[PDB]
Amino acid sequence: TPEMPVLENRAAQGDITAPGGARRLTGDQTAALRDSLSDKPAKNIILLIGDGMGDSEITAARNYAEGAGGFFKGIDALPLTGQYTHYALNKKTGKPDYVTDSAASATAWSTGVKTYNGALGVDIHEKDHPTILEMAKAAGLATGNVSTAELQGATPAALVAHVTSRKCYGPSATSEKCPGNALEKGGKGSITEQLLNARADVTLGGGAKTFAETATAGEWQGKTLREQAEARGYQLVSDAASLNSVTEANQQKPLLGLFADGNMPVRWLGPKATYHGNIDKPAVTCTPNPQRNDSVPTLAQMTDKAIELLSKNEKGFFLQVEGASANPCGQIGETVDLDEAVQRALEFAKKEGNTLVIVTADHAHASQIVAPDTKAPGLTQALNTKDGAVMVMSYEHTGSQLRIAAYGPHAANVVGLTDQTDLFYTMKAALGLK
Amino acid sequence: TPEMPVLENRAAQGDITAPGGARRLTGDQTAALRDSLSDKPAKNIILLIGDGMGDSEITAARNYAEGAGGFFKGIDALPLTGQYTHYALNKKTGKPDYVTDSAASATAWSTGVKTYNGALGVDIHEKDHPTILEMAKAAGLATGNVSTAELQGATPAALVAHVTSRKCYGPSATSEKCPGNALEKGGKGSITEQLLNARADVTLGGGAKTFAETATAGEWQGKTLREQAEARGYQLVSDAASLNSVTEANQQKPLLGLFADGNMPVRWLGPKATYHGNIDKPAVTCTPNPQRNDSVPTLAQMTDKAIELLSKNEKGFFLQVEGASAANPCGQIGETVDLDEAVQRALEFAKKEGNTLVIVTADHAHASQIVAPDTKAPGLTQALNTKDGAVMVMSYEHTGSQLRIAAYGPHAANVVGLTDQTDLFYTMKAALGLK
Repeated sequence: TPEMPVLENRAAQGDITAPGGARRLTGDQTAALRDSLSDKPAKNIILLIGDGMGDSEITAARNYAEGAGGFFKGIDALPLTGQYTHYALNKKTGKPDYVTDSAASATAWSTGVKTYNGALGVDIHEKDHPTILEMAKAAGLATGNVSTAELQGATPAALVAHVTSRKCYGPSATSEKCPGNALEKGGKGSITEQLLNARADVTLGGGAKTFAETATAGEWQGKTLREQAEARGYQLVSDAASLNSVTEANQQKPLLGLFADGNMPVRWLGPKATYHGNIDKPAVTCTPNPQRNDSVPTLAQMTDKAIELLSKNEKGFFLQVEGASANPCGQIGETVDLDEAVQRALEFAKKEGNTLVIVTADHAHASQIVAPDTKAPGLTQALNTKDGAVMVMSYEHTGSQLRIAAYGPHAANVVGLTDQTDLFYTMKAALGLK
Repeated sequence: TPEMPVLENRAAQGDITAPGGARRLTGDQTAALRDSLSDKPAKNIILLIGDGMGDSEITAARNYAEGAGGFFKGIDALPLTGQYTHYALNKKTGKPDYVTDSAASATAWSTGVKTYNGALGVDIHEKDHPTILEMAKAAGLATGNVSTAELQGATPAALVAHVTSRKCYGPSATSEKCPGNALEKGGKGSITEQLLNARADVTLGGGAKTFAETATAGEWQGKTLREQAEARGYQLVSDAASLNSVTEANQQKPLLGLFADGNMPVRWLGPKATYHGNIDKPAVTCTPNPQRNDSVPTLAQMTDKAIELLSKNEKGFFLQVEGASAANPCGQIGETVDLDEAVQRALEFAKKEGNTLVIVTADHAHASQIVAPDTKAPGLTQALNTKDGAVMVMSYEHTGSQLRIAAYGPHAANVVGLTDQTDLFYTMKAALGLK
C-alpha cells in the first residue's frame, strides 16, 4: 500500500543560469501528495523544534551550507507544510500579545492553551493544564524530552513543569520568584524539581548547574537535585560513552543525561556581527568549534539514542527534540545540527510507517538576509556561502507566522494556517490520547 | 457531487484564554485535503501577487484588521500552502544574489529563467524568453494584466516587456538606459511600447503618465503612446464608470484602463513610522483615504471586471493581479486588505467554475517586523491599535527569506513543500497544458 514518500530531492535541478535550471520539482506532486495523506493512528510522534527557526533562518542556513539552490535533506524534505500563529495573551487583559516569548509558545503546543509571556504550564489565571507528555505517559506510552540547551529552558521545561515564571529554575529562584510553586509553600516545586517528579523515560540535555541545588522541603530536603535523581532511580549519564552503554531506559530506570552545566556547545564559531560589518569587514567563513568534543553527543546522536530506547515500548512513544545552543555562524550551525536530527527522525519514520514527525519553531527571531550593499541601522555580517558568493545578514523575538512541516499519519493537520495550540490537539488526536 | 473546498473558517474557534479556544481547526483535515487534490487540467489560472507580502506582512495585516485570532477570508483560505525561494543571479558571474529585486523575481515566474536584478524578461546574457502571458496568448487563451501600481512597474511589465533595465519605462528612458532596446536603434522599444505590442485582452492599472510620451521611430513616430494605443484599436477607460461599461475585450477590441498617472490611491492614511515612534508617539488608527474614491476602481473591482470579460473566451484565460500602491504601516496594511478582497473574488469564481487554479504569493519578502511594544529598535517604528484593542508595534528594503505560496484548484498540489519561484512558471505551463 503506497506508504508515504519523503521529499526526495528539491535541489535546483540543473544550471541555475539556464531555463528550467533552478527548478526544484521534477514533475507533478499531486499523486505523491495523495499518498502522503493518512489519517490512521500515529503510533509515535517526534516533534523537533528549532529555537527561533522561522523561514528567514531556514533560508540563511540553506544559502550558507547548501547554497541557494540547495536542499536540507531533513528540514526541507517534509512533504506537508503550512504556517502557524503563536501570539500570546497579555496577563491582565487576556487580549492578544502579538510577540510571544519561548515560554508561552512552548506552553501553547504542550498544553493547548494560550498564556502570558513568561509562564510555563499555566494559563493566565495561573491554573495548571496537563502537558502532551503527561498525557502520553498516563496512557502507558514511552516519553522523551531532548535539548541542546539547559533542560530548565522554556521548550523542554514546558513539557514537565508548571510554574508562573520561566525563571523558576531551581529552589532558590523558585522561593523568590515563584512563591506559589515553592515546595516550602505547598507549591509543586521548581522547574528542576517538577522535572524529577515527572519521570520521562529519556531526558537528555544541558543544565546540570541547577541540579547541584538542594531541596528545601519534601522527603529529599537538604539533598541536591542530582542526589534526589539518583535516590529516585534515575540513571544518570554525563558523556557520549555512558549514553551509548545505556541498554534500557523506562519507568523503572529513567535515563537522565546531563552533558553541560549550561548549554551544550555550539557547532560553528564566527565573529559577532557589527555596525556596518558588511561594508567595513571581510566575508566570514564559519569555523567548526574545536571544543565540541567526541565526549559530547550531538543532537542527531541524542535523537537516535532516544529513538532507540523509546521504541522498545510496545505501546508507542512521544519525543520532543529541541535544537537550541548576532553570531550568525552559531545561528546557522544550529540549524545544520537540527537538520541532522530531523534526518534521523525521518530515517526511523519511513522505516516504521506509523510515526508523525513535525518540525517547526517556537517563534521567529529578528535576522534578515539583506542586499550586500546595505547601510543598515544595525549589526551585519557578510558570509561566504557554499556558492562562493557573499550573503549579508542583519540584526529579539518577532511576531511573524512561521513554517510548520510534517510527515506521517495525521500530518494533513499542519497544512494551511493553523495556530500553535492546534498542534497539541493534533498530537493528542494522532496518538489517541483520551 | 465533488467540489474542492476552500477553508471557510480558520479563525480561533472560541475564547482564546480558554483550553481549545484558540484552535483554528475543529477536527481532522485529511479528508478535506485529499478532496483538494486534482491533477486534471486547469482551464484558467489567476495569479495574485502581493507586493512584498511575505509571512510577516500577512501576519501584521491580519492582527491589525482581523485580530490575532482572525482570518483573512481570501489570503488564508487557500488550502494548499508551501514555501518558495526567489534568489536572483549576479549578471557577471552567474552566481546567486541572495536578495532579489522585483524585476528579477517577476522574470523568474513569468519566464522560468533566473536573471539579474533590474532585468525584465531577459536572462543574464540579455536573451529574451517568452513569458507565460505570451504563450497563453499564442495558444488562443484570453490574458489579463491588472495592477494598482504603474503598469510599467516590474510585476505587470515582466508579463509583456523584455528590457535590460526595469527603469526603461518609455522612449526617453529607454534611449538613455536601455539603448539596445531603444526603438530608434532597432530594439523592441520601451516597456510601455512592448506592452502596447503584447496586446493582452485586458490591462488595467495606473501609470498613465508615460503614455504621454511620443515614440521616436516606427509607424507611430511623433504620436504619443496614448494616441498610438487608440490608433491600434485599444479601448481606453480611465475611471470606474467607463470600466464598468465595457461589454467585451478581446484582440480586435482590447481593453486598456489607466486610472492614475502614477500609482492608484492608497486605501488607508496613517503617519510614517518614526525613530522611537512607539515610545514617543501614541498608537495609530488607520483611517480611510479621502482620495481613494467612488470614481477610482478598487483592486477587487478590477479583478472582478477582468474575470467577467476574460471568461467569455471558450478556451480559458490567464490573469495576473498585482496589489501594490515609504515606511508607512497603514498604507502597507491597507494594501494587504485590498489584495484579500481581490483574492475572495477570484476564489468565489474558481470555486464556482471548478477548473481555475488560484495562486496567491509575493514577488519577494520586505523588511517590516512585528516587534514587542516596549522595543527600542534603531529603525522606524510605529504602534498601532488593532482589531483586538491591543497595541502592535511595527519596525522598519527587500530581504532574502523564502515566503508563503498558496493555491487552490487543479495543479495546486505543486505549491506544497519547498519549490523555487521558477517552478511556478512550469506549474502554470503544465496546468494550462501549454507547449
